[PDB]
Amino acid sequence: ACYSELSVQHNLVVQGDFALTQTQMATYEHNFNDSSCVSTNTITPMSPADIIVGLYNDTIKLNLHFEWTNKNNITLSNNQTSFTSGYSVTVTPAASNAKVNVSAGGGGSVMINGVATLSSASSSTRGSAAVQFLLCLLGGKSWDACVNSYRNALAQNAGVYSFNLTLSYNP
Ligand SMILES: [Mg+2]
Repeated sequence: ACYSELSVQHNLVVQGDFALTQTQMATYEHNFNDSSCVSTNTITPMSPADIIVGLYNDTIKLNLHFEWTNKNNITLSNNQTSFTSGYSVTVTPAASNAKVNVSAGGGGSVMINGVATLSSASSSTRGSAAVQFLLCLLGGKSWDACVNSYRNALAQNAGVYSFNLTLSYNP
């Protein structure tokens, strides 16, 4: 079993000429150490969802697409506590008509919690949390509201390891 709720924060700076290129990719890694992990544990990379980010009074809408660098489960041997994970994110323009999941208000930067999450929990805990999360998004709720419930469900009796992303775009 593992039990800790761990997170890392990364920054994504959108290029000043994104209006031309209209695509950008970033890649992040992080080594987590959960000192509570005992026995053998399987850490599952949770399938991510695209995020629609709204900037400057939601006049600039961006689509963030996330892909795990290693899509395989992480296997921790007996009392092994540390593991490396990461993901790549691709930034593209969202349709003019897209619903914003995360809004910067009047500014050009947003903090996005839980863009990518791994869990040590069972398939039952993971699937319930993941499904409620996606239904929450489909029901039109904000990313932060949904992700907080999602991380909270995963963190109850298991380890949850989250990537947070700050996105900024200042052309
Ligand atoms: Mg730590």
